Amino acid sequence: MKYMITSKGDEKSDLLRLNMIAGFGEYDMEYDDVEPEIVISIGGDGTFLSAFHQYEERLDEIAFIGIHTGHLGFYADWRPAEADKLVKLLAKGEYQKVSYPLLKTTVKYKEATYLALNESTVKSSGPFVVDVVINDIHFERFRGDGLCMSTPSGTTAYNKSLGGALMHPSIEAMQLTEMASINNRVYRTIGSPLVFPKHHVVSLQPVNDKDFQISVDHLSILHRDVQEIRYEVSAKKIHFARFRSFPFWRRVHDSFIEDLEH
Amino acid sequence: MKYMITSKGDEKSDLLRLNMIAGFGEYDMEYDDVEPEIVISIGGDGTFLSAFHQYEERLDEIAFIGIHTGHLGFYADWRPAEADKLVKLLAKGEYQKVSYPLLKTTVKYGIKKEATYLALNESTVKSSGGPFVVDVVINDIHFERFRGDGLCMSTPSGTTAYNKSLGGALMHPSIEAMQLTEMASINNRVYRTIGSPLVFPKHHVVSLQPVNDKDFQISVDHLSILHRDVQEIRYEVSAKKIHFARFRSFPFWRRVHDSFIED
Amino acid sequence: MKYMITSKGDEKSDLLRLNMIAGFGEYDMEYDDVEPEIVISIGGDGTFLSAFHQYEERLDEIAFIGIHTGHLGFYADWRPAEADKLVKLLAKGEYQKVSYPLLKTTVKYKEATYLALNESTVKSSGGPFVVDVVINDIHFERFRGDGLCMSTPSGTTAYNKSLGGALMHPSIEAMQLTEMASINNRVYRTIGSPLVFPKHHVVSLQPVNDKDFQISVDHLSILHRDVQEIRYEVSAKKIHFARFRSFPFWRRVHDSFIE
Amino acid sequence: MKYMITSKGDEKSDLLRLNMIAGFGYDMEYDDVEPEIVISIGGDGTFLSAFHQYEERLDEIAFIGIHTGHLGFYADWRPAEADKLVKLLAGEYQKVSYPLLKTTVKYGKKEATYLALNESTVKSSGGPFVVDVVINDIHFERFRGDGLCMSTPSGTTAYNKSLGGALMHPSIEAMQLTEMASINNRVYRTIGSPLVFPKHHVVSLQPVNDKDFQISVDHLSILHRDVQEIRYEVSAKKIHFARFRSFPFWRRVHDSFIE
Ligand SMILES: [N-]=[N+]=NC[C@H]1O[C@@H](n2c(SCC(=O)NCCc3nc4ccccc4[nH]3)nc3c(N)ncnc32)[C@H](O)[C@@H]1O
Ligand SMILES: [N-]=[N+]=NC[C@H]1O[C@@H](n2c(SCC(=O)NCCc3nc4ccccc4[nH]3)nc3c(N)ncnc32)[C@H](O)[C@@H]1O
Ligand SMILES: [N-]=[N+]=NC[C@H]1O[C@@H](n2c(SCC(=O)NCCc3nc4ccccc4[nH]3)nc3c(N)ncnc32)[C@H](O)[C@@H]1O
Ligand SMILES: [N-]=[N+]=NC[C@H]1O[C@@H](n2c(SCC(=O)NCCc3nc4ccccc4[nH]3)nc3c(N)ncnc32)[C@H](O)[C@@H]1O
Repeated sequence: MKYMITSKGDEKSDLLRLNMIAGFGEYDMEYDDVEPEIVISIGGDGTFLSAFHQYEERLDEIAFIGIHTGHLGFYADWRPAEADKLVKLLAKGEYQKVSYPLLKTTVKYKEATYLALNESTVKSSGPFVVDVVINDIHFERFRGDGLCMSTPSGTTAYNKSLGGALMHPSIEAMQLTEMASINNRVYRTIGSPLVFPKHHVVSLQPVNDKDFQISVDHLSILHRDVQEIRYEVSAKKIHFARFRSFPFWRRVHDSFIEDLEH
Repeated sequence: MKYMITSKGDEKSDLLRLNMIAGFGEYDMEYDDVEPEIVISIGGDGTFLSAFHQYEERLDEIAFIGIHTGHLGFYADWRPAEADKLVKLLAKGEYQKVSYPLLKTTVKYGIKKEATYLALNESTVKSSGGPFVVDVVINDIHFERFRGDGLCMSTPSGTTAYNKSLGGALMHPSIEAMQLTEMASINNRVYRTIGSPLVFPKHHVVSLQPVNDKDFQISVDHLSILHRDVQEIRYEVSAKKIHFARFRSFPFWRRVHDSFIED
Repeated sequence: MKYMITSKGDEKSDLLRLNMIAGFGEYDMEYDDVEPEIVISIGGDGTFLSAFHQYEERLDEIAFIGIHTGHLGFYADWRPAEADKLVKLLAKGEYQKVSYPLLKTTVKYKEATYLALNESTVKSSGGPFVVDVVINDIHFERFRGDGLCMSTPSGTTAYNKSLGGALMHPSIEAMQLTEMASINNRVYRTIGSPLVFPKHHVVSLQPVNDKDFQISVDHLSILHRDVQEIRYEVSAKKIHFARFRSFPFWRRVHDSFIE
Repeated sequence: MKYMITSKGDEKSDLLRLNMIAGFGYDMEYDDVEPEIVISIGGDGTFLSAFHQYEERLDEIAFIGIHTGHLGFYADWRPAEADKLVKLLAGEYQKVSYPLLKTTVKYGKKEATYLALNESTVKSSGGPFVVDVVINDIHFERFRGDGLCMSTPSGTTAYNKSLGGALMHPSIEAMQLTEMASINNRVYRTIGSPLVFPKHHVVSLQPVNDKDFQISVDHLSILHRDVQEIRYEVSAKKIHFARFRSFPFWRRVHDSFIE
C-alpha cells in the first residue's frame, strides 16, 4: 500500500531513510507523500510530533511507525538495526492497529481547533492568571507560570517533568498539571494533577490579560484577544502499527529507570 | 424494598437514623441488615467505609447512600436536612444508579492459602519494622526495586484521600483504573524508582515481591493488619463495583472544590 | 541624613512620596539620589527590586525601607498610612540594621557579574535546556529541562516556593538551587531535591551544545549569547534593612500562604 | 590512644573488625568505656547506633564510618582502604563537626531530651495525626496527616530526602522541617514547602485532641503518652568526625543518588 518516510535532518536519519525506500522497492508499496497509509518517522519523538501534525487531517487512514536514531522514544520504539525486519514485516500488510487518545484544543476569541499528541500548555506573554472551569462551573483560579493539559501517551513527556502522573494510553482521558503555582491566601490551587475522562470540558478563562502563549506539542505561538480556552478528549485517535509486543510500561522503564541491555 | 442504616455512633447520627427508619415505615420499606438492597450511611467517609466492608459480599445487589453529619465527605453527600426528601425519593424508587471501580488485593503466602481483599479507597503495603524493600513487577515484567516507607495503590474515588496527601493525581471516579503512589522512596542508584504516580488500566496486574523481609504491614482502607511469610502482593482493578443511588447531581470536581479549595 | 524615595509610578505612590518628602524636609533630612543612606521604596516587591538594583555599588552604606501600596510583600511591609511615624523614627537615627544574604551571578565568555535579592534563573533561548551542573570544580549532574533557579534566603518565599523549593530563614547565609521541570532520566539523571549551598561554595553551570541562554536576574532577563560558564555563589555584599517594629519572617510567611 | 569498634552483625563486618584491632597491636588500647576514637563498620544504621551509644561524651570522641555494603553518608570508607586507616589513626588527621538536633518532650512528669544525628519524627499512635506548629511562641499552622520530620543538615540525605525535603550541606548550622502526607485542605492549611530553621529558633509541636504520639529519634521509635509539647531546636552539642582524605559532601551525594 501507499507509504512515506519522514526524517530528522542529520545524515544518520537521511541515510537510513534512503535504505528503507530501497528495501520497499522489492515489494508492492507505492511511495506517496501526499496520501500515504503508512507514515514512518525516523529520528526522535520531536520528529514524530512533526509527522503527526503533517498528516493530522488524515489520521483515519494512516498507521504511524516510529524509529529512533538516538535514544529510545515513546513513539519511536523501533531500532535502526531492526530496519531490515521492518521492511519485510511491512510488506505483507500484516499488523495489529493500536489507537491512542488525543487532546482537542479549542481557542475562542474564528473558532480554532488543534489536535495535541502530547500536551497543550498555556502561559502568559507578565504574570499568568486564569480561571479554571470544569464543565461550566468554577473550580479554581490559577496563578503562576502556566497550565499543562496532557494526553495519556503525553504523560511521559512534559507532564512527567512537571510532576504529573504517568498514565497508560489504553485509558481515554486527559491530565491537567500546574506549572510553578503560587499557593497563597489569595490564589488557592488544588496543587494535585487532575485527570479528566471523556465528555469533560476544561475551560481556561482569562481574568484581566487576554494575551496568552498557547502551545500545542512542538508548536508554540502567541494568541491574541482570547476569551476562552477549551480542553476535551478528542474523538480523533492516532493509529500505530505493531509487529512486536513492546509494553508501554517497558518504554517507561527503559527511559527513566534503566536500560541494562543498552 | 429491603434496607438498613448504619450510624457513626454520636447522638445526632443515631437520632437521624431512628427518624428515617420511622419515615420508611410509612412506605413499602422493610428493615433488613442481613440482605439489604439499600444501605444508608450516616456520619462521614470513615463511617461509609465501614458500611462498605460490612456488605462487601453483596455489592452487586446494594445501592449505597451517604449522609454527612459534620463536614462534607466524598462518599457522604446528603445533608441531614435532606433526610426527609431522601426517604420519599427512595420509597418511590425515583433514583438512578452510578458505579465506581474497586481495587482487588491478593496476598499470596508460602506453600498458606491466598487472601483477596476489596478496597474502596486504597490499599497500602509497608514493612513490619525495618526498611521496606520490594520488587515492583508490572504484567510479569520487572519495573523497579523499591526502597522506602511503602507503596499505595488507590481507587479512582480513593484518589481524593491518602493518595492526594502522597502527591497522587486526582482522577474522576468514572475512569476504570488504579493509581500507584510512592511512600517516601529513597530513589537512589541502588534503588531507582520512577517517582511519578502510575495509573494502571483494567486487566493490568501490579505484583509486589519481597526481596529480603517477608513480613509486611498490609492495609486495606481503614483496616491494617500484619501479614507474615508473604511471597507476593498482587494489585488489579476488580470486576466488582460499588453502586450509588443517584438522586441529585453533585459533581465530583465540585466536591473536590468544596473540600480542598473553598466551600 | 542623605536619603531618597523611589516610586512605582501610580498616583497613590507618587502622592505618598511627595507627602513623605514634605515631612522629610521638616526634619534634618537632605534628599540625595546620588549618595543615599536611606532608600524608601513605595509600591510593591517589584518596585523594591528596582530600588535595590539602582544602588548595587553602594549596598554597604544604605538601609532599605519598603512600603506597599498594593498587597503585603516580604520587602514592602510598611502600610501606606504608617508612613507618618516612619518619618519621625528615621530622622533621629534609632533604627537597627538587619542584613540579608545576596546571590552573586557571574557569566563567563571578560566576565559579567550580577547581584540578586530574590533569585537568578537560567533557561534556554527556544530549544531544550541542557547544561552540566558543576559543584566546586566537580561535576554533579547533567540537567535537561526548562531551567534552574538559584535563590537567595529571602527569595525562597518567591519563585523558589512555586518550584517546590524550601523556605529558609534570611538569617541563614546560603543559596538554594531548584529544578525547573527536569526530565530526570537515564542519560540526564538529576538529584530532584533542592540543594542548599553555604558560603564559599561555587555552582558552575556549563553548556553542552547550545550556548544561548535566557539568564534572568530578579526582575530582568537577558538573552546572553555565546555562554561558556555560569557561576553561582553567596555574595560578600548584604542588603541592610532599617528595623523599626518587630515583624518575624515566619509570621510573614504565615500571613501569605496559611491565611 | 583508646578506641573501640562496633559491628553490624554480618560476617563481613565482624571479620573486618577483628582484622583492624590486630592492626593496632601501635600504642592503641581497646577501650569501649572511655574511647577517644570510635569506628563503625556496616552502614549508616550501624553508625547511628554507635553515635547514641557514646552520646555521653561526643566532645571527646572522633567517629569513623566504614561500609561493608553500599556507600553511606556516615560510613564513608570502603573496607579495601581499612588498612591505610589503621596506620593513619595510630594521629595524622583533622576534625570535622556536624550540627545536631535537640528534641524536648514535655508532659502533663518532668521532660525528656534527646539528640538526633539524622532526624526526629512525630507521628500518631493509631488515628489521624493533628498538631499545631508553633514557631517562636507564635502559631504557624495546624497540621493534619501522617507526621512531621525535623532533620539535621547531615540527615537531609536520609528520611528528609525521601520526603521531598531539601539537601543541606552539613556546614550550615540549621534544621529542616518536612511534611508527611499532609491532607492540606481548607480547614487544615499547611505550608507544604519544607522549612529550614536557623539556630536559636524553636519549633513547638502542640497536641490538639490526642496527646499520644509515636516519637522517633533516628533509629529509635517509642510511644509517648500524655504529651503536652514537643520542642525542636538546633543543639549546642556537635558530633566530631576524624577527617583523613578529601571526600566532599556533594560528591558523596552524587555517588549515592546520581550514579
Ligand atoms: N521532543 N520535543 N519537542 C516538544 C516536546 O518537548 C516536551 N517538553 C517540553 S516542551 C515545553 C517547553 O516549554 N520547553 C522549554 C524548554 C525545553 N523544551 C524541552 C523539550 C524537551 C526536553 C527539555 C526541554 N526543555 N519541555 C519539556 C521538559 N521540560 N521536559 C520534558 N519534556 C519537555 C513537550 O512534551 C513537547 O511536546
Ligand atoms: N517582584 N518581581 N518580579 C520578579 C519576581 O517574580 C517572581 N516570580 C516569577 S518571575 C518568573 C516569570 O517570569 N514567570 C512567568 C510568569 C510569572 N511571572 C511572575 C512574576 C511575579 C509573580 C508571579 C509570576 N508569574 N515567577 C514566579 C512564580 N511562578 N511564582 C512566584 N514568584 C514568581 C520571582 O521571585 C522574581 O523575583
Ligand atoms: N539506616 N537506618 N535506620 C534509621 C534511619 O532510617 C532513615 N529512614 C527511615 S526511618 C522512618 C521509618 O520508620 N520508616 C519506615 C521503615 C523504613 N525504615 C527505613 C530505613 C531506610 C530506608 C527505608 C526505610 N523504611 N525511613 C527512611 C526512608 N524512607 N528513606 C530513607 N531513610 C529512611 C531515617 O533517617 C533513620 O534515621
Ligand atoms: N477511619 N478512617 N479513615 C481511613 C482513611 O484515612 C485516609 N488516610 C490515611 S490512612 C493511613 C494512615 O494510617 N496514616 C497515618 C495515620 C492517619 N490516619 C489518617 C486518617 C485521615 C487523615 C489523616 C490520617 N493519618 N492517611 C491519610 C493521610 N495522611 N492523609 C489523608 N488521608 C489519609 C485513607 O484514605 C484511609 O482510607
